[PDB]
Amino acid sequence: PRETWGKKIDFLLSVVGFAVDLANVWRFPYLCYKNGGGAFLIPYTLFLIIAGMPLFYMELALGQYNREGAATVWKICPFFKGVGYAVILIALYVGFYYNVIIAWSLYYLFSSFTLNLPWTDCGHTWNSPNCTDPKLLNYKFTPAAEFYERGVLHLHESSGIHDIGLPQWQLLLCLMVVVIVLYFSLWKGVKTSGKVVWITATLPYFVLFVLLVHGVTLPGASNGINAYLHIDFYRLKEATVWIDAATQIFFSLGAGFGVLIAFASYNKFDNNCYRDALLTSSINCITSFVSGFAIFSILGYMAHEHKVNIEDVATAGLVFILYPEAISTLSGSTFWAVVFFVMLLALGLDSSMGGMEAVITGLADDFQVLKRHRKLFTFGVTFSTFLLALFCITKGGIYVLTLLDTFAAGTSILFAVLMEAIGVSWFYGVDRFSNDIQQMMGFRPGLYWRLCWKFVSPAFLLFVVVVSIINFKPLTYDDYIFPPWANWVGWGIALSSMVLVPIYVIYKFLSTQGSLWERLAYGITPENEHHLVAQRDIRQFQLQHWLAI
Ligand SMILES: CNCC[C@@H](Oc1ccccc1C)c1ccccc1
Ligand SMILES: [Cl-]
Repeated sequence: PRETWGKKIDFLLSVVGFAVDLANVWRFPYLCYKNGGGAFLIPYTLFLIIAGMPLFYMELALGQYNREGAATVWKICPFFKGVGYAVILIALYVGFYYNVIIAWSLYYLFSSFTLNLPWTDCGHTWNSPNCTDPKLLNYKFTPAAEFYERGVLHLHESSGIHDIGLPQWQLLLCLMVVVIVLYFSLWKGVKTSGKVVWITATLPYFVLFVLLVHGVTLPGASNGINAYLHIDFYRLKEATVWIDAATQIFFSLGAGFGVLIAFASYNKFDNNCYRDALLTSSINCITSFVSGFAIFSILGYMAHEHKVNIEDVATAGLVFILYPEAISTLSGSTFWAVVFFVMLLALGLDSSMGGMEAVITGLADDFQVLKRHRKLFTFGVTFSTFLLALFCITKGGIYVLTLLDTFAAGTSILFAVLMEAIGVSWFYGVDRFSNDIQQMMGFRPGLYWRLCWKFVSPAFLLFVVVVSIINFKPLTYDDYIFPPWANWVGWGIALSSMVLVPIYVIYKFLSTQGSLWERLAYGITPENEHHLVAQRDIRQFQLQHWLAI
């Protein structure tokens, strides 16, 4: 039997916590400003209701209806079972560096427990004479940038991706602690991992409100707020704004990676999935908008304090460089540093728990031995993640982290989600999915949702896929250029998950017995309906099914 959530509130908190993560607080705030201002909101909202909510709701419906993980849920059409393996591997890839992004915040929180913060000004061992303090004197030479790039990452010792050095004894301890906490928050199941979400998905909102209350009443935050909401429709007539909105919507709503299906597998049949999807999606967008409102309030204050136009202060390490230098100037710097970094720790842990849960359930459902000895399989997966993340904490840790960030979660998963949409709308049948959703609650999906899932979501996602490959810029870090074998390895990593779909397609084709027609029918019909193959009642071969909306 499935563990099953103990409360709809716990399930909603888990899903909303997985949705809102560091991206929602670090990307959208300045993505709304990279454009002309305001012209990004319209595409953001439009793409939300057109593809981000429909695809999110479709993913949630599959898990609840079929009660399976990320790979086993493709029993409805085994040809695409490779999609589950691809998404599982991509989740395992992303975790490697997401844990390090959490470890940095842990280190910052530990370093924040002093009356005098270590990033106030120069004079420490890790600060070069070339430093320049704005208060001590009338652009990586600022005290905060120097702290981040020498006292945390120790980049000065590194020289490139080919020269990574050895792991740092401090980040080693930090990553060990965070990984141990993650393992102890998942070693039992949803009975335990659902309890810790009550705090990890609620602390960020309390911290955000506390920070907004102060930020609104600041000497120069009004300028930042008006700049954040500067209405301007001239930029809407471009293509970069639409591409940015599409990619941001896809990569926050969370649809795909294989964590929404995992969570929805633990729900009951009489749960209102159509309402839960709308709740989660609306909360995500509202949190992003308020997060931008809060984020630019402090950038405006810093701009006013420095007496420089906001374009100058406008800017992975943005939250590790901008704010640490901003909080120091405020009253109660020690009071606010701890809170701000605890918020980042909550965001990161809350996302990582969901990712690891998705991988764990996806593999356990496939393998009953692991489903039984989960207490050992979780340790195995966590230790593999720790060993592979050991590389992303060396002296040149940021280089490898950037490579993984731009190659793992990219076209590799963008194609997987397109495969899931295709295999759900065309092969399985949008009418069949609507019938299943009706069997779940009682009211069929609206014609608008039906028209979305079949034509709009696949076209949208294919558009993003084709855009994110032709416009692939060469891999660079600020000013350092990567060697050719670095890009070769990045492409290999990205393609390792892409190749998993066709390889399994051919594997199933060869394994299945019979003639070509029999093999094709068996590979598309669900296991329970396989008996119809002998009777020759395959709906995929009828034009009516293909032309059914
Ligand atoms: C909600 N934002 C997405 C969360 C997060 O999902 C994770 C994180 C770690 C391991 C596994 C997964 C699926 C993610 C982060 C950055 C790029 C893509 C996904
Ligand atoms: Cl977003």
